[PDB]
Amino acid sequence: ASLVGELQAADAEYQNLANQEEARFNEERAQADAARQALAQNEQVYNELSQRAQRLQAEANTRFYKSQYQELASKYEDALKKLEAEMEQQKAVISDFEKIQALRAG
Repeated sequence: ASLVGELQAADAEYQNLANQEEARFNEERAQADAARQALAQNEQVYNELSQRAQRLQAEANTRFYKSQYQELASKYEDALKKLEAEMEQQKAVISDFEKIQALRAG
């Protein structure tokens, strides 16, 4: 027979939970925005490196240093794959956030 206490307890919790949930949302958004920018950088770098890599592998055959060309071309090919994977994670952080933002509303 102390119903008045339990309610003020539930309110305390409710005030906090509401603040923590909102803080988390903002953090998750902060991260998605960062990813949006980071992705734009990799978007451009991937371009030249991808451009460079096709060039190397194109000249390579008639270069005096064919081997060194084919070797460096291969080194870019691997770095390109690694970057391509990193970009996929970024796109995922962004999208995943948008989906959550979307459904957390309508």
